Amino acid sequence: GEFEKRAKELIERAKKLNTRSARTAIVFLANLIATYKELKKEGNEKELKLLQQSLAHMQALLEQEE
Amino acid sequence: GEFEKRAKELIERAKKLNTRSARTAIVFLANLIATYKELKKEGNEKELKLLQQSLAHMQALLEQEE
Ligand code: NA
Repeated sequence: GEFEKRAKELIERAKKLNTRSARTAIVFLANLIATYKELKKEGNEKELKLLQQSLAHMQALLEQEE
Repeated sequence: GEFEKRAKELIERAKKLNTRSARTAIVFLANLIATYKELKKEGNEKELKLLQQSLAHMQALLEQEE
């Protein structure tokens, strides 16, 4: 999975805070996975990098939270 | 609006990318507005700050694209 696996690890990790904000991050990260799978089929590497960056920003918001 | 108008500023710039990844940022930006308005009515202010931070990461992710 690579991108998906780190996002799902963030989905799990965030799922244990059970708040409103976090249920907004979970929905978003789920959408990043779905968008990532399509952009990989499309071969759009600039946007794949863009989403990888978004994944590393969400990790630094949900690392400080927990 | 404080949070909302800047989120709308990020929505505006994301729409001028006309990319698949930007429609995920816009969708997510609308969800942040709705979630922000919600807990703002509760006075749950620790989470409003967290959403403010997520908006400022979104602001620094969309800045490379243009
Ligand atoms: Na979203």
